[PDB]
Amino acid sequence: DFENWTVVPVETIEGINYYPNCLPESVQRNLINNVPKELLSIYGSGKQSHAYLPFPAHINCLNDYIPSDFKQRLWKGQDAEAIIMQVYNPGDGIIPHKDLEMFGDGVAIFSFLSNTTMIFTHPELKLKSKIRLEKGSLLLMSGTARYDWFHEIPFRAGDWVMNDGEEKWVSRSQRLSVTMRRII
Ligand SMILES: O=C(O)CCC(=O)C(=O)O
Ligand SMILES: [Fe+3]
Repeated sequence: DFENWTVVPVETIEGINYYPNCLPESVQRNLINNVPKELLSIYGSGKQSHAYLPFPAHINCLNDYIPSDFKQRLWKGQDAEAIIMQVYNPGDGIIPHKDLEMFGDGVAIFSFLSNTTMIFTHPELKLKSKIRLEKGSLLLMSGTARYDWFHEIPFRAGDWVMNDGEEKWVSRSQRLSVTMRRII
């Protein structure tokens, strides 16, 4: 598949900003301790959970780790209004998509528990790009990244990851994302 396509660096995609080790461990633990225990079930397919403001502190504090320059530029200096928490047990993913127009520009994703791989697709350009979303990271998607490209998480139970010159198949563990957006 995709023999007509090129894989380019994620840096070539305007409006993708990635911040490894954005959340202190203390913040990650406080959030995870405070999610309903049913949400983190290891069995079958990961569950999801919509939350609407006012958010409790263990969520709401995530607003503080979204860079101010992003919120000013796109969110009117304000904080997130809609939040979705999604669990991914090994083998879970999401098909390529662009986020719904009801949200307008600037999407923040916080990652918890374990690492995964997200793939960006531009069918008109015939390009792919990939980013490793690590535990504790923040991904901001806006502009070209958010309107021009699709994103997905492949449905599989590991990812090939290149590190220190070697490539290994890193098994997936349970992963939780928190996606923070505004309604336009
Ligand atoms: O959970 C993720 O990392 C991606 C979620 C997503 O793409 C979405 O909420 O539209
Ligand atoms: Fe999305």
